[PDB]
Order: sequence, then C-alpha cells, then structure tokens
Amino acid sequence: VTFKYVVKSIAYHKGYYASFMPKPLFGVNGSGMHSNQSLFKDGKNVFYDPDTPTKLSQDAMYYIGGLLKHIREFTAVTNPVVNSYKRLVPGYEAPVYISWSAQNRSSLIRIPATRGNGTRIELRCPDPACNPYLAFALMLRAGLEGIKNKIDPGEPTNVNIFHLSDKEREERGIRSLPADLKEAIDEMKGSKFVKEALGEHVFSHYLCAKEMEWDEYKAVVHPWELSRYLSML
Amino acid sequence: KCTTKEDVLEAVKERDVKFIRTQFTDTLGIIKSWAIPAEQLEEAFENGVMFDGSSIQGFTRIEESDMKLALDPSTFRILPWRPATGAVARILGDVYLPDGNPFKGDPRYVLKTAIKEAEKMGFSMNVGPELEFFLFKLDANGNPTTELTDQGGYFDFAPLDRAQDVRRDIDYALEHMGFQIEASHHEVAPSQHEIDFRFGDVLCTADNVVTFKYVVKSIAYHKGYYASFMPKPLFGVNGSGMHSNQSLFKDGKNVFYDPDTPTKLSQDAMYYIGGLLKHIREFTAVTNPVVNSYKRLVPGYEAPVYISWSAQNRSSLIRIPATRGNGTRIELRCPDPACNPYLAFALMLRAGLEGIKNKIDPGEPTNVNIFHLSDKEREERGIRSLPADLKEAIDEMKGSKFVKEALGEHVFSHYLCAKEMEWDEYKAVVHPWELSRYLSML
Amino acid sequence: KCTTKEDVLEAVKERDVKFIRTQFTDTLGIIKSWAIPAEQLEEAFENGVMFDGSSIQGFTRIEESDMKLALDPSTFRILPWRPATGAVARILGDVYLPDGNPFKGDPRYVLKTAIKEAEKMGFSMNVGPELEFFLFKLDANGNPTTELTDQGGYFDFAPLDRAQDVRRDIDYALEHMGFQIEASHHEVAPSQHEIDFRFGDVLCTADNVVTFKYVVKSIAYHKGYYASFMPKPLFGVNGSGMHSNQSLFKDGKNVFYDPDTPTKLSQDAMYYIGGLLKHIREFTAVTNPVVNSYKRLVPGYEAPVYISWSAQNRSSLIRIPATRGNGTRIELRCPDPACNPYLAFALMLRAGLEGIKNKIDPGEPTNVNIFHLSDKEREERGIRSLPADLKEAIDEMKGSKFVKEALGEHVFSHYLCAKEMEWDEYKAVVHPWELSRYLSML
Repeated sequence: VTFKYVVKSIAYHKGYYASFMPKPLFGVNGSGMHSNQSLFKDGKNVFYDPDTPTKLSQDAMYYIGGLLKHIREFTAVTNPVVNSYKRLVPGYEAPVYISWSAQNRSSLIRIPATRGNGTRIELRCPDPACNPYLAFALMLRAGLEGIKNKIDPGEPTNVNIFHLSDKEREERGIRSLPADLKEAIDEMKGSKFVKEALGEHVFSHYLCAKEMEWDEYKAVVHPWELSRYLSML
Repeated sequence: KCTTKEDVLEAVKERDVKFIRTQFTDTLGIIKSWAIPAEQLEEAFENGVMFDGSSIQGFTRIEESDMKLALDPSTFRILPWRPATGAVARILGDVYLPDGNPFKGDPRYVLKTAIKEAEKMGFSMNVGPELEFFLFKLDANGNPTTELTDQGGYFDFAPLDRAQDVRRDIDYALEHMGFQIEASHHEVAPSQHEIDFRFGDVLCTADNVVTFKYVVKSIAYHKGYYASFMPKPLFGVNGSGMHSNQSLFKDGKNVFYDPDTPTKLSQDAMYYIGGLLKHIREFTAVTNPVVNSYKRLVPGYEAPVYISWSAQNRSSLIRIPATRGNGTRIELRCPDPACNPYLAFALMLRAGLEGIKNKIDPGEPTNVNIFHLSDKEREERGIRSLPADLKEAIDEMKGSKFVKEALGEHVFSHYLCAKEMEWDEYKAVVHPWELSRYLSML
Repeated sequence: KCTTKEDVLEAVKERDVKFIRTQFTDTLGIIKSWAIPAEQLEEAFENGVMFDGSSIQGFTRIEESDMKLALDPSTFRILPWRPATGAVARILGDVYLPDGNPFKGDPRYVLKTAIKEAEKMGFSMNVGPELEFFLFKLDANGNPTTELTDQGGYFDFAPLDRAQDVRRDIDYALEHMGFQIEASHHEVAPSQHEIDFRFGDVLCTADNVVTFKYVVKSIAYHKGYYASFMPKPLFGVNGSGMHSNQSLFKDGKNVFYDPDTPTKLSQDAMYYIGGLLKHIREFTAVTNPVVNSYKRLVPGYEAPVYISWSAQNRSSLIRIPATRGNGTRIELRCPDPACNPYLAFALMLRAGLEGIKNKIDPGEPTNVNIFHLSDKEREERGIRSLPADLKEAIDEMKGSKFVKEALGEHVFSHYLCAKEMEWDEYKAVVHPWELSRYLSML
C-alpha cells in the first residue's frame, strides 16, 4: 500500500506518471503482481525437503493443491477490475490457465529453482489493482486448506498450454481462469471458502460493488464498435 | 584495480556508490541490465544473483530460465555521472545453470570459449575497435530524430555550436571512466563521428563496447541530443561501421610481426587472414545483424562489399596498416556497431585460428579499385562479394558447420530463428518509395 | 466489323472521328501512344507512319530507331468518351524495320510468334482475364492517393455513395466499346474490384488488356477518383492479381476437354499444366514484374506463393474450374496487372506447348492447404516456392534457355538490364520502417 502512493507521488513530482493499470495499452504486455510465498515452522521452511528428488516437501505440494482448487473462486479479488481481464488473455506474460510447474516459466503456479530457507511458490495471476490484504489472506487460507486436507496438486504441466487444442487441454483436464469480471464475480458469489475467509460483510460488499461496476461497463458503446459496424450494417 | 570483492565493497563505501547495474547482452546484441542497491551487494557477492534467463535467450521456447550471475569484482566500474542520490557503477559476471554448469547461451561465454581455443595454441587476442556513430537532434518531445547537428565532413573541426560541448563531454566521460581513448574525429558523413578504442585484450574490450554504447547514449540524451548506432540512418551518405583491428600474441610478443620478411609480416598472419577470408561470408549475419546493415553494404561509400585483402588499398575487406613491431594488426572493415561484439570477435578469432591451423593461404592482395572492375574481371580474379541482404546472410550462416560449432547450437539456432523472423516481417512491408514509383504509373 | 481501310475511313467520316490514337507498349509493359489527326489517317494507311523505336526499346543502346508502323484497320476502335471537338479512336499496327522485316523487339510481335508456334501444331489459344483494381480518392490537387472509397468485402454491394455511379460508368464504358464483360464484383480488400472478361483469342484479348487499363483510369479521373493497378498498394489487405484463364482450341473443339476420362480433362491438358509448372519460376519476372509485385507474393491472402496444381483447392498456383465441355479452362493465378500481357501470354503459351510436345507430367494435384504445412512436409511433397523478390526472379530468368528463345535476345536482354537497374535502385533505399524499428534501438 505504501509503495503505490509513494511511487506515484515521486513520479508526479518529477513530471511523470506511475500507472498500476493491468492493461493500459493493447498489444503489449500488461502489469502483474506476482506473489512469491514461503511458509515457516519451528524456524524452518515448510516447503523444503532435502531428501525428495525435487527437494520440495510434501506440504509444498499440498499448499499448491489448495491454491489450484480455489483460485477460480477468488480471481475476482486478485484480478479486481474490468481492465484486469484484458491482461488475462493469451499472448503475453499473463497466466490464463490453471496449472503448476517448475519447468515452464509461464504456468499459473511456478516453483523457482531456489531451495533451502528460500524455497518459494510464485502465484502469477494477480495484478497491482488488487487489495493485497485480501489477496494474501486468500492465498494463505487456500494453501492452508490444501495442507489440512492433503489436497494433491496433480501432475505439473511442462508444455505450452496455448499451443494445445481445446480438446488437448480438456484431455489434460486443464481449466481456464475466468474470462471477464462478470465471470469472476459469478465464480466467487457461489464460494463458501471465499465467503468464510473474508467474512460475510466483506464478501457481500465486495460482490455488490463489483456487480455494479460490471453493470455499468456492459452497456457502454465503445469506439471499436463504431469502427467495426457503422459502415457495415 | 579491483581484484577482490573486498576491493569493491570498500570502494562502494568510500565513493558513496548507491546503485550497481549489471551489464550483459542477449543473443541478438541488445544490451541488458538490472539494478542492485548497494545494500544488497555483499549478499550478491556471497551467493550470486538469481535472474530470468529469458533476458538473454528470449521467451520463444520452454527451456531452463532460472539463472545465477556470479559477480566478477574486477569488472566493477563506476559510471561517469553523479546523481544527487549518489554514485552508480556497472559490474559483469558469469551465468550458471541451476546444476552449477556455465550457461553456454551467454554470448560472453561464447567469447570465453574462443579465447580458450587460442590459448590451447599459445595465442591471446587483442582488439582495437573504431566506433562510428551519428549525433542527431531530439524533437520537441525529446524523441530521437535523424536531424543533423552539423553539415561537416571527413576530419573537419565540426560542430562549433552547443554540439561541440556535447562531443567533448562524450570523449571526457569515456576517458575518465578509464577507456584510454587514442583519438576521435569527425567522420565522412554530416553529423558523423568516430572514437578509436585502445588496442586491448579482447574480453575486456568487448565489455567496453557494451559500456561505450549506453554511456554515450545517456550522456547525449541528458544534453538534448541523440547518439545513433544504426548502420545506415541516411540514404546517400556514409554508413557507420565498427572496423575491428586485431592481432595475436604469444609469450608477450606480437606473432603477426616478422622482421626478416619483406612485408615484415609473419606467415601466421597470412594464415590468419586466410582463415578470416574463408569464413567471413558465413557469419556476415553476426557482424552485420539487422536489415539496415545491408543498406550500408552497398557500393559507393567506406563500406567493403567485396572479399579481398590489401596492405595499400583502404577499400579492402581486410586492410593491413603500416604499423609494425608490437602494434602489427589486421583490420576487418565490414562489421557495423549493431553486432554483438562478444559473438563478432569470437567468430573472428575462430576463423583466423582455423587459418593458422590449416595453413590457409590468403591468395594475392588486391591493390586495385574493385568497384571500378567488371564482373568477368572480378570473376577472373575470384573476387566474391558479401551477402547482399540479411536473408542471404541468414541462408549462408544456416549452412555453415564452422559457425555452428563455434557459437554452439543453442546460440546458433536462436540467432537464426530471430533474424529469420525480422526478415519475414520486413520483406512484406509496402514502403513509401513503392507508392512514389508505382502509384501513378500502374 | 472493320476489315479494310475503306471501312475505317468510312467510319471516321460517319462518326466524326477527329483523333486517331495508336496503341502499343514498351518492353516493360508501359502503355505508349501518339495522336494522329484524322486528316492524316488516309496517308498513314497508304504509307505507314515513321516513329522512333526507342519508344519501345528505350534509349540504353545504339540500335536502329527508325521504325515504321503499318496500321491494322481491323484493330480500329472508337473510345467511350465524346469531346466537343469530335470523336476519338484507337488503332494498332505491326512494327517494321527500314529493311522491311518485322521489328522483333515489339512485345506484340513476340505474342504473334507464339501464336504462330501454336498454329504450326494446329492449336489456337483463348484467354479470358480477370482484372483486379482499387478505386481510390484523389487529393485536393487532383493527384492519386491510397484513400479508400468504401470498406466493403468480398462480393459486397459496395460502394453505395457516388462511387457507386463511378463504378457503373466504368462497366458501361467497356461494355459499349465492345468488350462484352462477363461480370464484375467487389473483391476482398476495401475499395477493391474485379472485372471478368469474356474468352477471346489471345491476341485480341491482349490488345484489350492494354485498352482496358487506360480507359478505366481516364474514366475514373474524369469523375474525380483514381483506379490503381498496383500489385499491393496497401499492407495487410489483399493485393491485386491478373488471373489468366486459358484453353487451346483445334478443329473447333476444346483441346483440354475429354468426355471419356474420369476427370473429363484430356491428357494434353495435363501436359500443358506440366509445362507451365516446369517453367513458371523462370518467368515470374515477367508475370510479376516490379518490386511491389513481391509484396503481394507473400503468404496470407489470395495470391499463390507455391508451385502446384489442383481442382479441389481454389488457391493453388494453377487451378482447374469445374467447367467442362468447350468452356474447360486452366487458371494461372500468379500474374498481376503490371505485367506486359503480350509477354505474359506469350510465355504461358510456349510453356504449355512445350509441355504437350515433350509430354511433361504435372505430378499429383495438391488438394491440401499448403501454407498450413511445415517446410519439411512441403519438401517431402516437392513443393517449390515462387521467387520471393524481384532479384531472385531476375536471376532465375537470366539463366533460362526457355525464356531467352521464346522472347528473342533483344527483348530478353533489355528486359533484364532494365529490371536489374530497378532492383539496384530499390535495394539501397533506407525505408521509414527501418527508422521506426532501429533508430531508438541501436
């Protein structure tokens, strides 16, 4: 929170603007907030195991399984605005598919090669418009849920998911992140995990406000529509 | 001199250095960097720095991309500007894969293997590069343009307005970073300049060509100007080369010198010229790396479009200057300042080494003007020309076993796939010149 | 119909024709003309007209330049506009040298020797060409632009503003000049159009291709618009081809039709295709004659960039329409409207005749999407590409025994020297695309 207004005020006072929009510009990369995370117990990194082939602990995989299980249900929180889903389209750094991996840098969940006390899990989908208190708490709960209930993450996806067919990925059982805000809202409104994690007051307020933001945006007639249709129809 | 990491940490404390920048290149030559706070540096010396290797090798494939940079203290160099915030330095190092093996895809690594190959035969290689560039104006938004800062010519005393101070400030910045410039001059084209590096060890010299580019650009930007390293920004005037003087040394003596020959050149120098000529066609895509490179490699200017060697003729592809003794050198004239110097010098070193190994005679010199000749004359002489555009240079490299083994397969294929993409984009473009020639005609 | 000079002179008096314009082309396809006052016309029939033959072969060489044109009264045609002064007509002729032999540098004469070669084997050639153009706006000074007149697409009923009336007036002018159009339609690109002509003898049809282009351009100018035959005036939208539909005839019957074969195509229609495939790469310089022609011959649009034939695939370099009986035709899709139609049609004929005579098998058809394949698969299928730029077309034709003999040495060597000059000029131009991509980067 401090960072955003500090960076903005510094830039304004030098004559520039610092923008944290997900997708300010079509056809170039958007801005994400990749969120690397470690869990610690008795002073030691819960995710590290020197004796497994990949040197990841079992709780690391359970933590990943929990994130994979619930992420669709709080994309509405990590990707909060209409513009967020112009970043979550294929073609750029943004991860639009639900999977984990160590090898593929573009998987939704990534494991960097670092081991030891610095073993970490990178969750790549969030963008800087999200409330970080709500995002980090939901990631933490989801990971905790995975560990308590021993949620297997399945197999890693080591290939390019974009370069697969719609059936190829359904053969793999690979799901998508919600395609727009309305879709993220509908996934979250029906989630007991999200509702209990946020509490009812936050859950309901957040959803009513975002539902109003979408109901405003969906009626706008954009200049792209005039360019495509005015001569045509 | 910086020798140990304690040398660098003391200098950081003593000279109030607050930021350290890394300095490296990608496969295609673009200069890469990330900034390190001085507070993070002692940890950086201890454990190396993790970073994304897509910075060097790109995104187009699924390949290992967690890399580790180990900082070389002896490359610590303070940049020649002093923000109120405090001083800034650059540093280089070696890139490793998570298993602990060196990453073969870093161009500087590619150069280091070439240096090892010559040392296996006794030699180490010096280079003194001659960097040409234009100084242009900025538009109202501080955007680069090709607008001239003078109408001067070859060795003129020009410019003589506010741009005279910018040019002097560029020379000053590099010299007092420790480049040890030999001489700078106005070059043939309007607004065109050249700075002559010191003849030095090839590895450290390649580090310097990268530093030179962003130091010059940043100095000029902050004075209201633009420094351009495009091979050919302007039709109808000289393009900008990076001629590359080079020699080999053994036991501290210059092996290109032989006092007891008429030319006072050893035979190994002739075998080295012979190797360079045998392979130059196959890596023109590395020395001349962009589509614009081949607007400079056309007849009529300083650019050599014909494969030949000469002592006398300044036109040759390879020229041997008059200097003898310890400064005996071979000048290769075709490279332009967009190349990746790590790869360009490495391939030069490997081509010449292959000549000395296989005793490749260079043939006779060519003391005539080759542009004045007819095709049958050049054909009779066996005077072949360089690739005429990037695509031809891509096709030549792709077939070359010599370039592949010298670069390594990862670099070899990555380089060709990216140049093949740039050419396919360019070749489809309908250019204004076509509308002028044909719109009213057809 | 006019056949004698008495017919034409009778028609000139009756219709009040005051101007008689000759109509020919130079080696490179450019339309050429001089105006004869209808008072001079009776002497022109009696004695011919002396003119400088550099109008055809250019000034490059010291060669005979005092040519005589003899008017063919059967080629007399009144133009579809009526100045206050009286009517205008075009007329063609046969060009002779002072010794009395035909000038062999006249492209129309090259078509006649190709026609002569076919009649020797008992055949004649019919062609119905499909001509594409853009209809663009003029600027305030009346000069051409690439500004659109509509944003319609394939077979759209567009334009519906005043450009609708201009399009109708173009079709009406050609129809009432005796062209007998089959149909016209909006083509894929915005502002792009096509006109399908009726099948006629190749000589009659080539004459009409030349008339068509200046008739259309003039009618458009006089309504305030511009008709463009550039191969690719705009990036990212379709280019314009001149699809060339052809059949041979003998004894009153279509040589390509065979009722008894499974596909109803005769064996000599297959040999004609095989000889076209064998040689098409050798005269893409003729069918695709300017630098811009190779901005249309890139993958992504209607244009065919691979060498193959097919009946099922609409896109192949050679396609066979479903039509049978006397309307059985072959359709070669690579030419564009910049090509000199006399030369394009002449080589098309010679290649097919050579296929028939030498029994040249065309191989199996390619019914798949070639652009969807990978270069490995295309190699496995023996699928070569067309030359990718004017220069590679120059080098293919420069080595062709078939093209040199079909055209004659004069036309062959003038064409190549002129095109090589065009390429050497273009290959040096530094284009704004290059500044956009490189200026800030290097």
